[PDB]
Amino acid sequence: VDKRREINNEHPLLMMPLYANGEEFNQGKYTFWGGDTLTGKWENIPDDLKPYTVIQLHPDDLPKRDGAARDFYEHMLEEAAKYVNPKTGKNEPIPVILTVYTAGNMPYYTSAHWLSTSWIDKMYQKYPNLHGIFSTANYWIWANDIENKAADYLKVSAKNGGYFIWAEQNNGSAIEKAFGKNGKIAFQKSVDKYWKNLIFMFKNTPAAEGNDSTTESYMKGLWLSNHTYQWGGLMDTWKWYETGKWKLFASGNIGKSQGDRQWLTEPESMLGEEALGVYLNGGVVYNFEHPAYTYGVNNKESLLFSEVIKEFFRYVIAHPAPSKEKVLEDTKVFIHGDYSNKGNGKFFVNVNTDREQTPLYMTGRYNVIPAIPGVLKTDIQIKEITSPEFSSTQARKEYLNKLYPMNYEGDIFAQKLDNRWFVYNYKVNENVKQTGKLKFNSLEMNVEFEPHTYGIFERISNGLKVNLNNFRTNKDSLWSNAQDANQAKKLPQLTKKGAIKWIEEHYIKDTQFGEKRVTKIVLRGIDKLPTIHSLSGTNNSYDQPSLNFDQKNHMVTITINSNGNLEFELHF
Ligand SMILES: CC(=O)N[C@@H]1[C@@H](O[C@@H]2O[C@@H](C)[C@@H](O)[C@@H](O)[C@@H]2O)[C@H](O[C@@H]2O[C@H](CO)[C@H](O)[C@H](O[C@H]3O[C@H](CO)[C@H](O)[C@H](O)[C@H]3NC(C)=O)[C@H]2O[C@@H]2O[C@@H](C)[C@@H](O)[C@@H](O)[C@@H]2O)[C@@H](CO)O[C@H]1O
Repeated sequence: VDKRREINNEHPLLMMPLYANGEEFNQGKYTFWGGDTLTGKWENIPDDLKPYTVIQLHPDDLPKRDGAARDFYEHMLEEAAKYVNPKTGKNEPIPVILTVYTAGNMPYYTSAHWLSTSWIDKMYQKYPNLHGIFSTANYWIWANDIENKAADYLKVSAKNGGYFIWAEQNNGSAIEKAFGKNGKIAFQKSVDKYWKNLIFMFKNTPAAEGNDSTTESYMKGLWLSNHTYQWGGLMDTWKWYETGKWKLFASGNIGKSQGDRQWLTEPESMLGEEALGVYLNGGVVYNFEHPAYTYGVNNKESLLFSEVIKEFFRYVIAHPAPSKEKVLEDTKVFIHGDYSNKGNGKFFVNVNTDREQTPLYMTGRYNVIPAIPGVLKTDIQIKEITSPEFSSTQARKEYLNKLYPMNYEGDIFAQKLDNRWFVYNYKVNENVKQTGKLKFNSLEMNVEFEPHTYGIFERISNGLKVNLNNFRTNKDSLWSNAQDANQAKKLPQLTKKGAIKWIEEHYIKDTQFGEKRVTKIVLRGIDKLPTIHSLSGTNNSYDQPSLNFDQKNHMVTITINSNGNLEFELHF
């Protein structure tokens, strides 16, 4: 019964995936795609982050036959268990999560098919450093006994004080079915008993189907109604492939034709905009794909990891996400029903998202409206999804607008928590600047942001603390030689091996950094020229900010030219 680790707002969790190389396994070698090693990867994790990071082993393309995944996993669990801090000579077992269920555990899709619950129990009993087990990405192959197996995984985890972590997306009603929509109620009953050992996450890979907002809505509602211990999200740069995009801002769709160029192209900073929707809504668990771009290769951090993910995750440790109690206080509307019966992701389009195919929000006015599926009992206005208020886009806004007041101006995403305004430009692949006006009591702040830019503005006793991130390297080189979508589509494949090699040779080193680009901050109601203090950020990525003080108009324009992360205080 005693939990093997804490997972909550004060103890968030960053999953650190390591994918087995099946080809090398057949040759009797135990290696991961991308050249990370279990020991090397752990060692390279910053020490301040080690208490909040867990290695997630994934069986990837291990042989699809009995014994392959057990063999590889036992080998790795041994390595984790016997690790010695280099250093202090102490045996310090590396915490691990095993991926045990994926692709419906179909024998034609995954070696994970041949990991029995009996075997998992044995592993939990042998390895105290095994902290949880992971199911991921079954929406597209919703196997006959998936709910029965999920109940078994939750129970075996609870039996051992571990966590069952499930990353899933509401495609084909997956989240609704999980809890009993179609009559498979084993997991519903398991959760009644064992929800304290459950973590539920979204998995935003299938971006063409547009279920980001409804899945995240459920994740948050399930948490608030005690149907999961904590929640979070797996954010996946493959969304760029799923939606058929190519060169940044280029016109034309290439569909699903250049996978390995496409998962490299999502702007680095956009992952932080996605991760804000988790943080701002009380979520505390984070995971990413494709691992080579989002984390790195060869036991080294990629620039996406170092400049965006690591900074962001350090931020949510230093400033714990809002507690359940606080999210629950702030919630004005809680939806009960199946989004699959109301157009799915379309439910929120032109309410708080700008389109079907996006992982971002266009306003923070309602934050994320929480919901649970209609199969669950209840158990703040709790509203049936079939209410007249939800019948249309306009009904939704009118009803919501009475309970959630407008608290900023401008066509841009912004949400406030205590003394802090969180802002981002919500454009995905369109080069449009956005502006907003935010207030901290009597201090008025305007911002102008280009796409793929987020900021956190905190009112402090003597001024304003600013953290900015617009890190976005230039990916055009991947799309060289293609003057349009037709030509792009016909490029020679980068391939998986080729994309790992591109990261090694052109991203880890010889990086094509993006151009510096302008952010404006305008303060109004100001007496004196403010001064800048504690200025730091990504090495070689910013000019000294320029200020223009208009004394008569009690305003100052701050102009920033940068491409990276940045922080400073303004005193006034
Ligand atoms: C019909 C079909 O082939 N299935 C698609 C899924 O993935 C494939 O099938 C499973 C069984 C695996 O064999 C996987 O390797 C296949 O690609 C899709 O799931 C993810 O989809 C993206 C595309 O959006 C990728 O295929 C991704 O896998 C690739 O990247 C990961 C790292 O991010 C690994 O490097 C994989 O080896 C690589 N695959 C290939 C062929 O290069 C898929 O993610 C993987 O598989 C899923 C099921 C899950 O286990 C993840 O944790 C894992 O990373 C799905 C997308 O909606 O579409 C299916 O049609």
